Amino acid sequence: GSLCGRVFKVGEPTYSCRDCAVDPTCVLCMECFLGSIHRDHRYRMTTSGGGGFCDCGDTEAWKEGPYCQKHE
Ligand SMILES: [Zn+2]
Ligand SMILES: [Zn+2]
Ligand SMILES: [Zn+2]
Repeated sequence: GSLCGRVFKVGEPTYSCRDCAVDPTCVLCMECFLGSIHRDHRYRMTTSGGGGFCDCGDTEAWKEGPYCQKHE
């Protein structure tokens, strides 16, 4: 219920839950991933080359658990 929305900087890890992502571009930042249900799911970590943004709290990006503990 609050906004992460943050942009990724070069080198930062991004996390896409394989079980819950609507498509492979759906990603959580490290803080949101580790505070979400998806930390216990199958996931893809991809290092950012810069750009994009965290999808925490976008119900269109996730089949379940769209919000991490901080942003719910
Ligand atoms: Zn985030
Ligand atoms: Zn979050
Ligand atoms: Zn998941």
